[PDB]
Amino acid sequence: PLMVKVLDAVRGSPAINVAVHVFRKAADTWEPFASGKTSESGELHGLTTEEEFVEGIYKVEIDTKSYWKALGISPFHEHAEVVFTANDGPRRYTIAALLSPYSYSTTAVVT
Amino acid sequence: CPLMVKVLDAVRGSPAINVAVHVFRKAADDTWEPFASGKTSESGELHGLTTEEEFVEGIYKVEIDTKSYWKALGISPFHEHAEVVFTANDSGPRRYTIAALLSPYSYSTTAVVTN
Amino acid sequence: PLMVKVLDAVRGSPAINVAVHVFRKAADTWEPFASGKTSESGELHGLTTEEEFVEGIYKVEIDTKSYWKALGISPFHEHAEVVFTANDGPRRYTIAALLSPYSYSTTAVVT
Amino acid sequence: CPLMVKVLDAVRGSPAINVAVHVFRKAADDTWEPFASGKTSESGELHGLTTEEEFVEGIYKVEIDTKSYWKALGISPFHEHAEVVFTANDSGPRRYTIAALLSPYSYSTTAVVTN
Ligand SMILES: NS(=O)(=O)c1cc(Cl)cc(Cl)c1
Repeated sequence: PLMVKVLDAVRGSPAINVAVHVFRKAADTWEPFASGKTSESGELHGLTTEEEFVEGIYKVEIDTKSYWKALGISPFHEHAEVVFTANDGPRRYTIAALLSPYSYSTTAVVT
Repeated sequence: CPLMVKVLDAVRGSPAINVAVHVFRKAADDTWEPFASGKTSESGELHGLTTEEEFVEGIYKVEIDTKSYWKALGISPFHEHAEVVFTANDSGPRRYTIAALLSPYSYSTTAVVTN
Repeated sequence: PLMVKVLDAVRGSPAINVAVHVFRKAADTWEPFASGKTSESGELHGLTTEEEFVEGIYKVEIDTKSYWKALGISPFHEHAEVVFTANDGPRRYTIAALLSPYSYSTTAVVT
Repeated sequence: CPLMVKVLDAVRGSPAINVAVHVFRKAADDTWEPFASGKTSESGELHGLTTEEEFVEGIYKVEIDTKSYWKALGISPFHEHAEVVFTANDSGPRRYTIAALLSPYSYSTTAVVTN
């Protein structure tokens, strides 16, 4: 139900081994929910299941700064954060992020 | 200024007017402290948020209230807000323009950093 | 060897049934090379084969204006045109385009 | 203004200076006629391309020479150029800002259209 895809606009490639953390807003604060690293294809699958991914407000933090640091390029952002309300009925969500050192774009494909 | 925010609407091809913007700075105890806030003008710009003296080195968060913007135009957007988080003035004072381009299910943000 | 993917930033969906034309620069002008329409997944595959897709300068024209017109939204651009030199050795190219009425982004994933 | 072009570099977070820009207008016989050209200033802006009288209704093409820009910085970029093609002044005179954000394998272009 939730997929994250990250691309690198400097090299024209998937952004591989980018750490991604997902959080859910608690009744009070952000509670950790899921995490992983992007694959060779810049994709992270399997973050959650249909049963666990209930309506709520979620945050996806993509660790863009470590990615750029590993390539030797000075970035602007600490990370890219995408915050969205889910399921306002169940859908598949692809959160896609296109990364440059001083700029990022994020889009949601909801199907 | 040292810090300007510019917001554009990619559906209308126009500046995004009356968009709330909240700026926070990370404290010594790792909390986010309110730093400044404002709303974008008829030109999509928000000037005047801070001064060179108050805008010290730190990690800053700029949160643009894109959801209220879309909802007032009748759109239910995907994102709650657009948030940009960055280290400022680490190599000395700079001037920063934070630009965001908004669509209902996408946004882009760019920084222009000058001397 | 060449894939085109198109997304709709207004609806957060694949951009379906978008006409795509591909051209190669001739020794003189743009010569038509391939075309098709994006699928339900916003993808267009099968434009060309490894043997036909030689080094050269190619143009991909995506008919964004008809897409927006079909949805009842007034667009700015006539089309989105991506022009690139290929194979400067053989690679798989994904040309991705994210569409809004007054803005588009295009990226190349070369693998 | 009636026509301005702005170009930013997403690798450096800075305006894209000395970028060649060529503007064409589609003729009655369906050819592209040269209309105006210029290069971006130290602020990434190109002003002065045309006047209200000469900028009639038509289909215009703005071609930004992004490849020469990247190559002068030592980068072999994906795109030959960024080209924006649009109908202008169909509902009366407007002012157009064509903004492009450049990376080596990506670019975005946006239009701000005002009265
Ligand atoms: N960031 S993007 O719109 O260019 C994009 C989105 C998806 Cl889901 C796939 C690809 Cl290959 C590219």
